[PDB]
Amino acid sequence: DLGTENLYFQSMFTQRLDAAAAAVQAHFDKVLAAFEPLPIVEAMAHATSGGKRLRGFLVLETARLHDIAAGEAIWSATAIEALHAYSLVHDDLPCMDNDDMRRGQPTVHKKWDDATAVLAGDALQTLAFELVTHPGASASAEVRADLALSLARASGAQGMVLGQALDIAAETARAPLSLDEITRLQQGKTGALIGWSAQAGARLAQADTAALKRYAQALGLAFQIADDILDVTGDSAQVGKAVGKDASAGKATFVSLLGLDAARARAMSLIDEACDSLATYGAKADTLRETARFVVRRTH
Amino acid sequence: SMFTQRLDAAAAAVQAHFDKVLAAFEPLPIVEAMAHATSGGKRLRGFLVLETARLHDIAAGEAIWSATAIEALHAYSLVHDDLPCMDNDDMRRGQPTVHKKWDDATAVLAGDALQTLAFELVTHPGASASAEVRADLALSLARASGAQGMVLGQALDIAAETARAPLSLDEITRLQQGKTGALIGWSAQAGARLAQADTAALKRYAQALGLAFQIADDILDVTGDSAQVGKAVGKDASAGKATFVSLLGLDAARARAMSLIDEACDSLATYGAKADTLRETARFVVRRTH
Ligand SMILES: CC(C)=CCC/C(C)=C/CSP(=O)(O)OP(=O)(O)O
Ligand SMILES: CC(C)=CCC/C(C)=C/CSP(=O)(O)OP(=O)(O)O
Ligand SMILES: C=C(C)CCOP(=O)(O)OP(=O)(O)O
Ligand SMILES: C=C(C)CCOP(=O)(O)OP(=O)(O)O
Ligand SMILES: [Ca+2]
Ligand SMILES: [Ca+2]
Ligand SMILES: [Ca+2]
Ligand SMILES: [Ca+2]
Ligand SMILES: [Ca+2]
Ligand SMILES: [Ca+2]
Repeated sequence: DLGTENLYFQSMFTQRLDAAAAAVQAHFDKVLAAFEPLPIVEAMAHATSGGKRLRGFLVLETARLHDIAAGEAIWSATAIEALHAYSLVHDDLPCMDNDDMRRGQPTVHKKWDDATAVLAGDALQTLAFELVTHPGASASAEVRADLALSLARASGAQGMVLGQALDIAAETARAPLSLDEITRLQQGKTGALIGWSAQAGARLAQADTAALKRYAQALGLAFQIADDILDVTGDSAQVGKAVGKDASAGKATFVSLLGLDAARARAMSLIDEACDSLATYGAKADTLRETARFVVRRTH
Repeated sequence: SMFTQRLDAAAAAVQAHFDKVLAAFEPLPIVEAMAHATSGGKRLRGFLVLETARLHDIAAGEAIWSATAIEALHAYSLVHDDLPCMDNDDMRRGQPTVHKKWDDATAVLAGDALQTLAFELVTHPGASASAEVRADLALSLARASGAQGMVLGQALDIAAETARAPLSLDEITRLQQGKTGALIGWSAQAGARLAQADTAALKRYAQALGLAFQIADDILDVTGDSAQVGKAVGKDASAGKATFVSLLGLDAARARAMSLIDEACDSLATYGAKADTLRETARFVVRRTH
């Protein structure tokens, strides 16, 4: 029981999030069906099953906002979910965060072994780029090439991998970071893929990305604050991964620096910032407004 | 002489391109590890890109993006292959491996970011004025590199290590096709793809070249000198691997590699003498000491 009903999320948001999760899973199923039945591929399927699909949902809903067909947008939605999944397979490794459970199930290296986890994460990164450049993703090659270039910049040693590297350099020193420092780290480690996801609908429509980029800056920070709160107050049965971890690793997080009350308040302010950033879209962006409430109020 | 000069110049060009691109990233250990992992090498795959581009009258200043891309992808694959959980190698290209010099996390992440960089490099607008070309280069790269291509090969290779019986010739050949054939095939087809030209002849060339290359790599593991090859030798027997030498013997493996030179060369007939550097590359892949 995730306690979702108790939160009274808007009907359209709930229906659309449920449909997006089923659509992403169906697309992974179809794409992976073409691959050989070997442990690495089974591990790819394991690692991509489940999840909230926030990032894939952002792609689908920003595409909807820009009148892009769902049948095209699914490619980019699945792509970002593949990229995200790869990052978690590697993060969970013994040499990194060393976690035994993810999404309520054993992690890849636990169910198989470390080599299988390394390779499944490697192939999932590759699959993200296959999915965004597949001709089904857009009738425009310029759009596909730009989606892939942007994804590489979000994902690599200026984006997500940079954030990871900085995080590890902190874990190892058990170092005390300022609020600015953990914010710069967050921007790479988690902000970059959420930014790519929210900008995707505009990129697919060859439209201005500025409003969705601003939206995503707020949303991503709210999301990370919420994640840091769940580590402190959350229930491992609901969250599907171990909690209480950050303290033991000597991690400065938004909660360790600000305290819970002020972290919650900051996340609440960021809902407003995120919603304000959508003003130019008017009512058509209402699902994306409710997404900002979800990212803070979710139990998992 | 002209072949050797072209190869030397290509190696310098690829190193210069890595030096430019990587200097734009922050000066952190992960980026230092990316530079470490991409330095050196024969640059066979990059050279294939540059020379098949030349063949198809593509500008060298465009082709360098794809040449550096395939070298980044290849470099990533070696950083992960060398890991303790994989082949557990302490030396590569005469230098410590990334996990030895740094640590396993840094190796995992550097390899990750090098894969990502490969896709950044092919999709950068410099790679081609045609977005159709860039999207095609990226899509084909992903299909060559992932779990239908290079990673498939790696998965098959690891499964072989605890197979009940040694692999047959057909089985190690299918393994080779994924593990080393795929990236070599991408590299050779790159010039045709850059020109939106027919890839069939270069795909055939590369099927032969890649198999000859692996047979040669298997021969070097058996007869080669670690000081010359830059990595440990005798590894295959230690792991109990079926290889082309274990299945054929050295004499017959050498003769097969020579037969595949002829096949590679015949594949280029439609190009005439404009393809001579590619013919010399096939002879190189079998002659080479490292
Ligand atoms: C493996 C690479 C390059 C980057 C990892 C990016 C990433 C999303 C890290 C996880 S943030 P973290 O707070 O550690 O996430 P949970 O395990 O708590 O779900
Ligand atoms: C890490 C992944 C997915 C693939 C590795 C692909 C690759 C080129 C492996 C090396 S084949 P191998 O004969 O083992 O190469 P050497 O170490 O002998 O140079
Ligand atoms: C970036 C972070 C904090 C990793 C977990 O992300 P999610 O909380 O979105 O995980 P899933 O829904 O994909 O399981
Ligand atoms: C695919 C294999 C057999 C890995 C080594 O390839 P190379 O022998 O081309 O290595 P470098 O020149 O890049 O060092
Ligand atoms: Ca973690
Ligand atoms: Ca961590
Ligand atoms: Ca966390
Ligand atoms: Ca090896
Ligand atoms: Ca091996
Ligand atoms: Ca070898």
